[PDB]
Amino acid sequence: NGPEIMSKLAGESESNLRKAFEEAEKNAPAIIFIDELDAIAPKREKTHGEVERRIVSQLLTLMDGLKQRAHVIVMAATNRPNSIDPALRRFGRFDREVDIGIPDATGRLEILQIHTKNMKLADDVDLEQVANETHGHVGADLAALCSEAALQAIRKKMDLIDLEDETIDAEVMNSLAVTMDDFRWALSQSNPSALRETVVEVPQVTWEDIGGLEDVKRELQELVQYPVEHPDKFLKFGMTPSKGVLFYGPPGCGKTLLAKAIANECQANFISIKGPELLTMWFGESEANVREIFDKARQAAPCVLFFDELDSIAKARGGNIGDGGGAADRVINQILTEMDGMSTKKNVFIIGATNRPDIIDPAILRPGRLDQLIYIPLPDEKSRVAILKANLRKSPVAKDVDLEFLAKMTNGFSGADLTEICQRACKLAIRESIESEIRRERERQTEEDDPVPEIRRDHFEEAMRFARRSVSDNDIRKYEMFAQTLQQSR
Amino acid sequence: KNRPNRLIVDEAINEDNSVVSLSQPKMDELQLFRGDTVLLKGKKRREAVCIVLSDDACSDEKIRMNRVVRNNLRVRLGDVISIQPCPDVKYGKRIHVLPIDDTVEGITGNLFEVYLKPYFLEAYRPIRKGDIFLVRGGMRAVEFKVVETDPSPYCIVAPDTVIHCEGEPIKREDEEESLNEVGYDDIGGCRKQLAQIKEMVELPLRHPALFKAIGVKPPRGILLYGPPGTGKTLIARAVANETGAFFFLINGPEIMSKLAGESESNLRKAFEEAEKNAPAIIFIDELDAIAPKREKTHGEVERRIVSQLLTLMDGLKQRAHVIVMAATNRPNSIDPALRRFGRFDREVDIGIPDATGRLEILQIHTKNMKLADDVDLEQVANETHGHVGADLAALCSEAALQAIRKKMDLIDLEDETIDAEVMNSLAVTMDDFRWALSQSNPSALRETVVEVPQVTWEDIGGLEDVKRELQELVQYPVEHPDKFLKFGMTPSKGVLFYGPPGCGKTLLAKAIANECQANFISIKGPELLTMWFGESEANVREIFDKARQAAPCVLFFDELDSIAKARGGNIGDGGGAADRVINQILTEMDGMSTKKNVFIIGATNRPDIIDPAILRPGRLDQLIYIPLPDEKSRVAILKANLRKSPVAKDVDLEFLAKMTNGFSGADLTEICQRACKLAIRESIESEIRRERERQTEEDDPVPEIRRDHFEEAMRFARRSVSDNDIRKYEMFAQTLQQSR
Ligand SMILES: Nc1ncnc2c1ncn2[C@@H]1O[C@H](COP(=O)(O)OP(=O)(O)O)[C@@H](O)[C@H]1O
Ligand SMILES: Nc1ncnc2c1ncn2[C@@H]1O[C@H](COP(=O)(O)OP(=O)(O)O)[C@@H](O)[C@H]1O
Ligand SMILES: Nc1ncnc2c1ncn2[C@@H]1O[C@H](COP(=O)(O)OP(=O)(O)O)[C@@H](O)[C@H]1O
Repeated sequence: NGPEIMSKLAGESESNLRKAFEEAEKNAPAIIFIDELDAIAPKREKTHGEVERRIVSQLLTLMDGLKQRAHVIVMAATNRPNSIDPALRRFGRFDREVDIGIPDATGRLEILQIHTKNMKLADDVDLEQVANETHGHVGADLAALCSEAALQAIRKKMDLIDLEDETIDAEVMNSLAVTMDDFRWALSQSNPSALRETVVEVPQVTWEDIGGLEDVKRELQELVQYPVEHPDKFLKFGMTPSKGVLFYGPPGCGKTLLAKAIANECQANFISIKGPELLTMWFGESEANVREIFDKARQAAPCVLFFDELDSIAKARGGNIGDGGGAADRVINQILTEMDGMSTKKNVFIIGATNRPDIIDPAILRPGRLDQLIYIPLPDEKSRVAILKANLRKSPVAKDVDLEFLAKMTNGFSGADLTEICQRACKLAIRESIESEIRRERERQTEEDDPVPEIRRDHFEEAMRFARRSVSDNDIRKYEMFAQTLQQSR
Repeated sequence: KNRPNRLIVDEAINEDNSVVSLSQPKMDELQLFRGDTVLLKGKKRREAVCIVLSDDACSDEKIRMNRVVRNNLRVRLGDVISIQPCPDVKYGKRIHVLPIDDTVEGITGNLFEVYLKPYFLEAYRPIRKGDIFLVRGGMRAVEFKVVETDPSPYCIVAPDTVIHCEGEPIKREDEEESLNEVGYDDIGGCRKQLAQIKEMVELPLRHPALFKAIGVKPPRGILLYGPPGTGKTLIARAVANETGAFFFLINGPEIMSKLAGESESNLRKAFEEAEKNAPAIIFIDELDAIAPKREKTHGEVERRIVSQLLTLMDGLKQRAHVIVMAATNRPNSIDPALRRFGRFDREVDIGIPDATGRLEILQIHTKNMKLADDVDLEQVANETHGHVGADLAALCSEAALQAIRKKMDLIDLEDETIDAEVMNSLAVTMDDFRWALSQSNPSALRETVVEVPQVTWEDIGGLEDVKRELQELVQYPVEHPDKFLKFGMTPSKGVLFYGPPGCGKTLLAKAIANECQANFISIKGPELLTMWFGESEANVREIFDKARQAAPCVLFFDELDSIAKARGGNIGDGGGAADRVINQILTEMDGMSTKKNVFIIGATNRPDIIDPAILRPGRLDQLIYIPLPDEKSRVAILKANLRKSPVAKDVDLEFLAKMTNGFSGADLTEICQRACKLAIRESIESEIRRERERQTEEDDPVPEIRRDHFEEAMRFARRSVSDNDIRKYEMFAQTLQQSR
């Protein structure tokens, strides 16, 4: 381990580093595990002392004295790959790199089952709730969560009931169940999640959730799945695959939803890069770390990179006019340079998105880059009904709700606004239920409990008064004006 | 004989060293009345005699007793005792008490007539042989042990029984501790922080054997941080003394002042010594001096010291009987290799006390000062905004030293040195505190304040629909989230108050933070402009981190459009939407824990120039328009602002409301304050006239603001808001669901 080597004197740290390798080579086959590698061998300029460089060189020459032996394997642990001396990450020394990374809902459920394996939980505790409510926790936090939950479940009772008794009884200790509220307490407070990192996983929205756009389904399925399934046809006909799409359209019609769905069906990871992230990299003026993202993509292949709000840099730089009025910027140039010079077949599929398709610089849709432009249209009646029922599919709804009349009534509304209508109708329903809870709580003396958990037509027909058209007519018109600049009428 | 006589000790609210407080169900169950002498048997065949009184905030197994009787019974807080009622003697014969040599040093004169004389007057208190009690006075606390009790073993106060006690200081027995040490009672403020530390170290330190019968890892790294001078070492000493664990103290400079090998040896010796005497606490204070940031280690020996501390902290996962607490100043000032799981995983923020906490600290330090009656500690506690515990300690010491330097030293002319009874006859004045608090005490605070505010719903005038909307948006979810789960709706975690300047946005947010009984972190407009101008927008994340260290909170990002309004407003710097700090606010808001009860509230005076990416769903999006107040609300505004000032009957608030229209509440408060200014000026003219009497009881300066002041200062009323302001506000309203 790193600190233990750096806590000794110079010659003695050299001797321990030598002794470890020779001892482990004596007892072949062996594994040597050096953890906290970035403490023992940091970056070159970060070695302010002299003894540090001698320790790094000693580790280097021992690692190069191991090409003779085939019975020793050396595994090391770091925090990020660009945090150690680049002389170590070369062929013959440290050539395989494995990224452990963050678990997901299934993985978090796995870890919680590991740590509560002998805890004697009650029946009401639902680990799925916890696993869905621990977004941003890694294994050590879940271990701390389980230990803290047990300690809460031993501090509030059955210690201050041990009054007649002096110490813990075995059978008493076994009779310790935990509640869902105990987990709600431990998970609510005192556990700061240790994650501000980008998440890479298989998403959970599927094709049944997006409403409509079935031609776009049979196009995305083609563009993503057709090549990677069976590339023999592409070889017989000699066509390179397209490694990009550019969704352009009005704001809030399901671009993110569509990309997450096509990442779901393909059963590949999904690295999302928001708009604020691009603005952060432009404002701090450190556009270098963009390459890191792509590197991360190649460490988690296959992926669907989703460069959402790709025009945000342009729209923040005066939009049409401002700063001379050129085309390219820092981060978009770096995206071009990283996209062009990447491995032509890894199943890494870059997907853009934009709300203003004209202000994006024309050098991005030249062939060999993301070029297969797809216009996401404003949803219509047969798709509006699907949108509405898919969003209501998680909420109770009665029979008198006329989704046909709802569709016919609302036109030129984006799906985001319809979801706003649904959620605000549910908000009014929630408010009505809390008024019913206060009335039936304020009983005459203070089993007719049912708060009517069914959202009646009144809520929808009242919250429909708060429906607002987020999209004008000239929006659709300039979108058609961009459409005619494509193969439709030109 | 087990059931009625077992309860657990806890903290006290009363200050008398003889009263024990029990809840009402137990005292009617136990068949006990007020005043009854009762007896407590504890550990190690020890006894305690006590008068009992009634209290409210307890359960049916909790007993509240002060530290003196708690140490008299040889038990500690959180343990169990046995409680039996006895019959009363209702007299005494000849008691005898002795002083302790450890407490009495440099006391001249006799201790009897000055201390024991006023103590047993009209307060019937029972005592037992062999106890230890404490008396406060003359800026000291003196211990007294009862040696001989003539009529019974336990005898109540009885003024016929004089005290014959003229003896030498008796040697304090070496197994028992003094009561001038530190305990939970000797820490003012920090109720929540003591709650967290007391629940964190109850089981490993009180019940060590329990953690040999289960595989469960208790937390072993605790990191205390807060401003310097907030008494962090004091908390550790307290917790050590109250759990009875061994306390070792390492400090930063002392380790860095030795040679290399010897600093390594002391750091090793401390851990092995404290591990020998389990259960123990190791307290390393000034952690940021012994283990700073990586790039800030210019030497080589520093890195060896940090690595030695690291490998000792990782050699402690085997042992469960050692806890390591450290103290720093801010969490991002130490090596990030320490703030990881297994080494320093729990972090506690002490922080600044508030008015109640400052009152607590001032009561702690003036506990034996013999103040006069006119001094009002509430005035001081309201007038010490920006002081932490060390400054209040310096304030009390400086006030006492002022109250001993201007008189009764230069009256000691015939006398040579200080007399005991003379020293006891030292009262302090409110003016003395005004002097000490006015000058020579630079407050050591430029930090953001986090606390529960003090304005309430009765102060804002009008806007009752906005009350029943904010109550919904803030309180509805956190009260009972079951309904939201049945209907599957995510809570809204934001509001955006938009409206004219000075109609009570800050007041409204502070009120909704008050009723919810949550902290309130305010982020002004100048702060955003500072972070944009210095171009260090990174530390915005720190603010949010602070929010999650003080949860629940109400972040109030006041003047959210100030960055835009300083960047040319409508036109300037190309003319985009987003800026640095607002982007950083989006990135920190989106990627935060979706349920912590951290509620972000914006505010703005120009709702159109704010960039449209902030009110997209999943962020602050529930826009609320704060309207210009009307008649029924103007009267409420006016009476609420006048509610702290004397006002007569002839003031026509109805005519005042009808007369002033299109005026924002800020301007009406300006009218009120300027009317009071004219009233003050008139009163000073009356004071000069009646001071310039004919020879130089008709004193009354007429402390009643007549109608003349209001009707004259009403000539200086100015409309801060035009008509086109209200019109473009309605133009923003029609861009919402009203008419679109
Ligand atoms: N076809 C659709 N099916 C289901 N939900 C949709 C659909 N279109 C939009 N939504 C709603 O819109 C939101 C996604 O908006 P999105 O398209 O990501 O915005 P943007 O275009 O700014 O990226 C989701 O909350 C979702 O509820
Ligand atoms: N909450 C508090 N209650 C009582 N005293 C306090 C409190 N906060 C600070 N003080 C006082 O301020 C001082 C804090 O300084 P510090 O350096 O922590 O003390 P120490 O001398 O123990 O290292 C102590 O003298 C303590 O009496
Ligand atoms: N409804 C109200 N009730 C009581 N006081 C108010 C009210 N509205 C405004 N005030 C006065 O206005 C001031 C607060 O102004 P504020 O709304 O914070 O300004 P801004 O809108 O620039 O943030 C306070 O001094 C308060 O006296």
